[PDB]
Amino acid sequence: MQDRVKRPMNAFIVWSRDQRRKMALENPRMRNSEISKQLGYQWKMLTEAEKWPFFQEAQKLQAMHREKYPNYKYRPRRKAKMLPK
DNA sequence: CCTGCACAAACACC
DNA sequence: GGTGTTTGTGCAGG
Repeated sequence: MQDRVKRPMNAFIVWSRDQRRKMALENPRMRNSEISKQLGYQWKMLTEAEKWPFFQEAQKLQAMHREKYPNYKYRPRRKAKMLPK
């Protein structure tokens, strides 16, 4: 059995993990589909200085993630797509 | 050099 | 389980 390595969480995913739970406790009956929309609206209102602390952490998680798997490569699966010429 | 696709995590609903 | 939603990252094509 092989365990697959998941991609490092980006500043928004890390910031949503803790913010998403905050909104769920205050809005435990709101569906993630709507919360995901308000978080994106609120996330776009944060300043770069306020977002910086979350970007640096994602950057640290990415470097630390790279230390665990220094040979890891992002290899997305392509779907059957052929554009006309 | 520029543009677009595929994929990361968490949760209510059917 | 799959559905339905956010933002940000890295690779491939022309």
